[PDB]
Amino acid sequence: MQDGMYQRFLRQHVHPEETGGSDRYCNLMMQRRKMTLYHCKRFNTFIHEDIWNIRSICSTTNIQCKNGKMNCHEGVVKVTDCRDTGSSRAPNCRYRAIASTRRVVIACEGNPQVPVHFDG
Ligand SMILES: O=c1ccn([C@H]2C[C@H](OP(=O)(O)O)[C@@H](CO)O2)c(=O)[nH]1
Repeated sequence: MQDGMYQRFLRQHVHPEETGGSDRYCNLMMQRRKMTLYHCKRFNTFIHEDIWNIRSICSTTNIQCKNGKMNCHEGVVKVTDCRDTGSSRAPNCRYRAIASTRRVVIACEGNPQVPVHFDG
C-alpha cells in the first residue's frame, strides 16, 4: 500500500524539472497529472524539488499530523499552490497559482520511509 500511495504522492505533488508559478501551469499540470478526471480537485501543491530531496524530509525529526499521528515531517521547499477558481467543471478546470518557497508538511510510512501523504 505504501508503494501505491508513494507513486500517487508522486503523480500528484512532484515536479522537479519545472518551476511552474503560473495559472497556465496549474491548468496544464492539474490535468496532465489526472486530478480533473471527474471533479476539479479543490487545492493542490506541486513541489519543485528533486525526488531524493523529498524523501530526505522523512528523516527530519517527527511532528504531529493534522490527524494526531506523529509520522509527519516538515521542510521548506519551492512549490506552486493551485487553487480552483470554481468557474467551470471537469474536464475544463481553471486554477489560480501562487508561488513561494514555503514550509510543507508530509507524512512518511514504510521501511525504507517514503512520503505517502501531503498534510499541508
Ligand atoms: O497546501 C496544501 C493543502 C492541501 N493539499 C491537499 C492534500 C490533500 O489531498 P491529497 O491527499 O489528495 O493530496 C488535501 C488535504 O491536505 O489537500 C495540498 O495539496 N496542498
